Amino acid sequence: KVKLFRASEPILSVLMWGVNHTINELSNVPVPVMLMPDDFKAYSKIKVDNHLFNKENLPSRFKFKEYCPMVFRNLRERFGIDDQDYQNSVTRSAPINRFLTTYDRRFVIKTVSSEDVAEMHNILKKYHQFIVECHGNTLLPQFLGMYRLTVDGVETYMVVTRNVFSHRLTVHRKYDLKVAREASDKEKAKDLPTFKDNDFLNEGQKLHVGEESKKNFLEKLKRDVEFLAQLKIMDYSLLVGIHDVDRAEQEEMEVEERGPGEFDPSVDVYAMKSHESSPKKEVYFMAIIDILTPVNPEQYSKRFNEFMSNILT
Amino acid sequence: VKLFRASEPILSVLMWGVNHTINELSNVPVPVMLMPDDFKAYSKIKVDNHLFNKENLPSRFKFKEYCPMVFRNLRERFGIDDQDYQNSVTRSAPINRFLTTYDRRFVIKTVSSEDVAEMHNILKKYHQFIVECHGNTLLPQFLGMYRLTVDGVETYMVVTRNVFSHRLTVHRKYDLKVAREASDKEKAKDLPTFKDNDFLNEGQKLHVGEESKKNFLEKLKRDVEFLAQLKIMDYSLLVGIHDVDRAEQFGPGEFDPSVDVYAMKSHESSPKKEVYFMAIIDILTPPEQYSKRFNEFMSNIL
Ligand SMILES: O=c1[nH]c(=O)c2ncn([C@@H]3O[C@H](COP(=O)(O)OP(=O)(O)OP(=O)(O)O)[C@@H](O)[C@H]3O)c2[nH]1
Ligand SMILES: O=c1[nH]c(=O)c2ncn([C@@H]3O[C@H](COP(=O)(O)OP(=O)(O)O)[C@@H](O)[C@H]3O)c2[nH]1
Ligand SMILES: O=c1[nH]c(=O)c2ncn([C@@H]3O[C@H](COP(=O)(O)OP(=O)(O)O)[C@@H](O)[C@H]3O)c2[nH]1
Repeated sequence: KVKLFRASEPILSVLMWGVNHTINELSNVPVPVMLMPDDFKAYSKIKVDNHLFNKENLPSRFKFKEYCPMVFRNLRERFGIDDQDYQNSVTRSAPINRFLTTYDRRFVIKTVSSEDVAEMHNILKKYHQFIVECHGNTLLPQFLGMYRLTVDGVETYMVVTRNVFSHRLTVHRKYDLKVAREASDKEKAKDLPTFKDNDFLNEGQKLHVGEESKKNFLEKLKRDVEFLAQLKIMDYSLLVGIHDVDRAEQEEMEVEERGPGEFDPSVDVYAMKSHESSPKKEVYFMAIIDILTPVNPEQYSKRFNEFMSNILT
Repeated sequence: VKLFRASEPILSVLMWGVNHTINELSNVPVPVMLMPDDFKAYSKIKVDNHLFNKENLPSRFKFKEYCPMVFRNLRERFGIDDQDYQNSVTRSAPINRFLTTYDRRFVIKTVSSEDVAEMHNILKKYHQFIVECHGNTLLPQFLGMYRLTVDGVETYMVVTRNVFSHRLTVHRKYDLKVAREASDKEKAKDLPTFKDNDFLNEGQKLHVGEESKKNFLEKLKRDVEFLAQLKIMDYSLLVGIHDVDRAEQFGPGEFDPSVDVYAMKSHESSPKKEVYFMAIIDILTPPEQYSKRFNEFMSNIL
C-alpha cells in the first residue's frame, strides 16, 4: 500500500505527493449541493519543511498549491472520473513523457504560464457551466486539476486534462490543425511528428466516420467554438490522432513472437470508429486543445469550424 | 469523512495533524533500525487555505512532529497500532490543558519549550531503555510529541498512554512523591489528587499479594534507577483505586490487561474488591538520592 513517490525528477515526486495529499484531504470534505462563488476564488496551499526525515524521494522543502479544488472535483465528477482513480493514476507510478502523461496514459499534465492560470480563473465559471449544460459532451479540453508546485524556490504551474488519445490504442499519425502552417524538417524527422494543417492537405488525408458520427461531431464542434468565441479565446487547435487497426494487429503479433480496434467511449471520449465501408479500418481521436491563450476570435471560430468541417466525410 | 470538529480550533488542528502525520508515515518504510538522525529529525507542514475547508479547521496553521520515526517505533514497542492511535485522536475530539482522546486511551498534555528540550535530551537513552525492558515499564509511555501553531502562538504537546483505565472509573486518586498534602481547595474537587501525606493519614493500602508485589517493586527499582542514572527528579507515582461495588451502584471489575497496562487486581485477602492503576509520571523536568527515597516510600504499600 506504500507510496514512495519515486520519480526521475523531484518535481514529479512533488506532483505525485501533492495530488495524493489534496485528493486525500478532499475525501474528508463533504460534496456540496452546489458550487458557490468562493469556490471559484479559493485555493489550498501547503508548505513542507522536513528535517532529516523522509528524504529518500521527496525533497525536504517544497510547496503545493491547488486552485479551486471544489470546482475541479466537481469537474472530475461531471466527466465521470472517480477521485480514487485520478489519484491512483498519478501516484502509483511516476508520470512520463514540459508535457507528461500518467503512467497508465489516462491523463495529460502540461506545465503552463502564470498567464494561463490567470486565464483559467477568468473563464472557469462560464466553463464549468458550459460543461454542465452539455453534460460533459464536448470536444474542448476536460480540465481535472490545476496546481502550482514550488521546488528549489521555483514555481511551476501544471494543468491536468483527460488525454485526447486513447489510453490503450496506439496513435500512428497525429495532426494539430488550426495563414499557413507546416511541420519542420526537424519535426517531420522524428518518431511521431505533429503534422500541421498543410501537411494534412498535401497528404490528401480524409477521415471517414459516416453520417451519424460526422453529425454529432459537427454539432458539438459548433457549440464548442461558439463558446470559445463568446469568451474571446484564440490560437486553439484541433488535435487529431489516427489509429490504424491493422497495423496494431501486426505490431502486437510482432511482439508476441519474441477486442481489436474496439474502445470504451466512457474512457476514450474523443474516439470514433471508421465507417463500415472505408478503405482501412481506423480509429480517430479528435479534440479541441490549447484553449488558454489570451486576428479576431469570431473570425477564428468561423475559419476553424470550416476547416474541421472539411476534414470529415 | 473526518470533519475534525472540535470544541476549540487547537483541538481541530491536533486531530488534523495526527491524521496527516500518521498517513504520511504509512508511506515511509519501517527501517531495520533507528539511526542517530531520527533522534534529531522533525516533520513540519504549514497550511494556508483560502475560502476552502474552513468549516472546522482554521484556514492557516502549522503542525510539527518531533522525531516521527522514533515515536512510531515507540508506538510499536508499546503494542499500539498506528491506525488505532490515529482513530483515537481523530474519530472524535479530545475531552477534559490536559486532555484524553474520546475513548480515554491516550493522554495529551500541553508542555513547556523546556520539556520538549528535555525530551530530546533523554530520547535516545529512553528508547534504549524501552528496548531493553521490552516495553515492560512503569515510566510514561510516550507515543508522540508535537508543536502546533494557531493564531501565531505555539503550543507543544506530548501524548502518553493513560495511566488509568479507559473504561473503569477511578474512585480515588493519589500522587505519591519534606511533606506534601492536598489543599482544602483540591480536597473539595470531585476527585482530589491526594498527595503523599494524605495517603499516609488515610492509612490506605493496596493488597496485591506476594506474587504481584515482587516484580512491581522490581520494575519500579529498574525504572527509577534509570531515571537517577539520567539525573531526573521531581517525578511522582500516580495511583488510582477502582472499587467494583460502587460501580455496581457487560461486567464489573473486568478489564483487558493488554489495553489497561497499569492495572492490577486486588488480592483475595483484601477487604474490598478493587482494581489499582499505578505508574510514574512527570519525568521531564531536570538526584540519585531521590531514587532511593521514592523507591522506599512506594516500597511499603502491599
Ligand atoms: O483572476 C484570477 N482570479 C483568481 O482567483 C486567481 N487566483 C490565482 N490567480 C492567478 O495566480 C497567478 C499566479 O500565481 P499565484 O498568484 O497563485 O501565487 P501567490 O499570489 O499565492 O504567491 P507568490 O507568487 O507571491 O509566492 C496570478 O497571476 C493570477 O493569475 C487568479 N486570477
Ligand atoms: O491530450 C493530449 N494528448 C497528447 O498525447 C498530446 N500530444 C500532444 N498534445 C498537445 O499538442 C501540442 C504539443 O505538440 P508537439 O509538437 O509534440 O510539442 P510542442 O508543440 O510544444 O513543440 C500541445 O498542445 C500538447 O499539449 C497532446 N494532448
Ligand atoms: O496518564 C495520566 N492519566 C490521568 O488521568 C492523569 N490525571 C492526572 N495526571 C497527571 O497528574 C498531574 C495532574 O494532577 P492534578 O492535581 O489533577 O492537576 P495539576 O497538578 O496540574 O493541578 C499531572 O502529571 C497530570 O498529567 C494523569 N496522567
